[PDB]
Amino acid sequence: QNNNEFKIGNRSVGYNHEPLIICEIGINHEGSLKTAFEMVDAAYNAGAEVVKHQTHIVEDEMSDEAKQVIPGNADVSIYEIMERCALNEEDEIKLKEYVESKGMIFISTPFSRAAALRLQRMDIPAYKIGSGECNNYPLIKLVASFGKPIILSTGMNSIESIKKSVEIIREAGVPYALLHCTNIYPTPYEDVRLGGMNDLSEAFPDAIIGLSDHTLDNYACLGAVALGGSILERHFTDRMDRPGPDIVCSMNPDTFKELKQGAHALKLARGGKKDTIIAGEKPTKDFAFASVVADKDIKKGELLSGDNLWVKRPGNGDFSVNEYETLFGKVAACNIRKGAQIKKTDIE
Amino acid sequence: QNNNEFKIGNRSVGYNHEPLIICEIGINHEGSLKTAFEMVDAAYNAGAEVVKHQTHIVEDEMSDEAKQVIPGNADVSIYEIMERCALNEEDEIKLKEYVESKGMIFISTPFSRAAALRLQRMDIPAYKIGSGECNNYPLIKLVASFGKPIILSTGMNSIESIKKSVEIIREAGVPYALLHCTNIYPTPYEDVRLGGMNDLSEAFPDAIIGLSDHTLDNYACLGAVALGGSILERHFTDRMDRPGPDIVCSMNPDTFKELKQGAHALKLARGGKKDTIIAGEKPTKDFAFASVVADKDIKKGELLSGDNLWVKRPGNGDFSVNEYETLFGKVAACNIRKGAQIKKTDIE
Ligand SMILES: [Mn+2]
Ligand SMILES: [Mn+2]
Repeated sequence: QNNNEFKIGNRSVGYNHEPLIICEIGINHEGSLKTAFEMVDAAYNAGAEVVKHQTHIVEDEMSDEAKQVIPGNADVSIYEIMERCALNEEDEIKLKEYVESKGMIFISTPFSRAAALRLQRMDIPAYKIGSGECNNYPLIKLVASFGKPIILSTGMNSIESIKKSVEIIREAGVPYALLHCTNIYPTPYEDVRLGGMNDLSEAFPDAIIGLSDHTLDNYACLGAVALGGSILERHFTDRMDRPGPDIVCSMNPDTFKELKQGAHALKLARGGKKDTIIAGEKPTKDFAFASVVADKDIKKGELLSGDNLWVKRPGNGDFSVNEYETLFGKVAACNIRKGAQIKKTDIE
Repeated sequence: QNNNEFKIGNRSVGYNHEPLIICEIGINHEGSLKTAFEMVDAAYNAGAEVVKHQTHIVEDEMSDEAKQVIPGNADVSIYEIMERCALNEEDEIKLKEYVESKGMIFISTPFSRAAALRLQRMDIPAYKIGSGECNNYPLIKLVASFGKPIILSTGMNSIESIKKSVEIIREAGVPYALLHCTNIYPTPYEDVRLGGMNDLSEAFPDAIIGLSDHTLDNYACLGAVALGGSILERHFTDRMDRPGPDIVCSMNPDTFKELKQGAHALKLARGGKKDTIIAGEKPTKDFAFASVVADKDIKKGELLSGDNLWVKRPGNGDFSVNEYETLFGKVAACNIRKGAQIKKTDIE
């Protein structure tokens, strides 16, 4: 598709690089640092390159009205969920060091101004902005002024609303990625609309394109890689029997490994051009292509025609099936045996 | 992508229909009708809709030169392989009835004029033309005059060489499909070039598009579905420990089931548009979007500014984050408490 790219630390991202899978532990640790470490361990052992957290500072993230609104995948207020799962600054700093001590990249999604400022102090290599904040222009202006690349999910937002955020990002001069997304825990296959990735790349040609996903399996993400996706995102848990509203659509070590393997295979198979010559096909072309042969015993002097000529494998004959009709009208320079390949010396 | 379509018997094929998986037993039965039936049974029990055979009449398919050429995946001449695996007319008729007795569709790839005529007598619902015969124009003219839809693989052929075959097909007035393909047993991921499907659809807008595959797994085909493929083809065997040159890249009942499941999921997830409104996202939009709030206690009379205003979740406030800046300059109609959502009655 394109040659756009940028780096998250020492990791290059873009169409011409290996797709990057972001393992979002998010709020899956339910506020326990111990659980968070067990999930970081599972990600590390599964071969993850990036672990993504969610930075929640409830007071700066939402007003009192949030204590009265229930999310689609929960039974209590969003305020109660975030307050229950939120890690204080101290613990989050410990989580970042822990992930890095494992040789992995740590990034986190900020949901507020205070969160963004905390992450800037921690000096993360890139900032993720969720679909909920894709239209929070003032917050995006703040994050872009940090000087690091931005990864923006675009669920729940139209191309036009997104253009305002991208304009702000360009103005700041930092590279960015746009992840197509559908924000429903979980998301049915029918609502995915992988075509959205194309719409985004067409509208924003300088953007790295990817997919953030909330379906129950790897199919959507694998399709995203086939279409040209460079960044894949799925919630991640060490085991499926963990409690939590996001566990339902989370991938686990086993499913992460499958996704990584499939993404690699599709990275290799995607794109390319129809007319490209594949050397490995040579031996097949040599025996599978047809050559012109006598379909009847032809006496010297007789004229060749579509009545006494036909075509058969292999393709080493003097005349290819492509020249079949050009032999019509020619005269046999000698007797031609039925079934024999017509050779140049066979025509006067 | 498009609304092109046609029927293979009572089965509709096209972008707006469920992708069709063709199970190619081909020469996997090694010339044994008993083995062929065991493979047909395995396909049936796995849920296959179509079983594809290969019709070999060695004398009309190749000249004596073929007894001296070895294919890439074999150690003996192509003539010896075909002669060893070929089913006579009697047995092939029995195979067709057997497949149909199982409620499945039977089609077969012809490799010669004699093969095409035999299949016409059997009256198959559609004709498959392999990549080896994609450039065999005289043979294609013969098959097109039969009046049934044609499925043409295009491996080893450039867009220009393919246009000659398509012209012949249109001239005959029958619907057709173009399958991208790479003819190497097996095919590495890197040689797949899924982009070839796009090239084909762009060049031939009236063609149903699909993929014929020879890789070691389902990844290539799943990627093809994500891109818009309507027909998938893989060699098929009842078990992987069967002898034969094509068994290496064949799928088996278990892998067929996985492909069918994935193709279904990707049929649902592919395409669509970014701007489409997903009803299921409503509850998320209501709590995730931000509203304007007082960032400072504002005394009546004071002017609102980016210094004493900010934005926070949820999205039920009188002023959305989109209107943040429009409040700059307004005058507080009364005292505004820090953290409170700015309401219409809050400004004079
Ligand atoms: Mn998510
Ligand atoms: Mn094949």
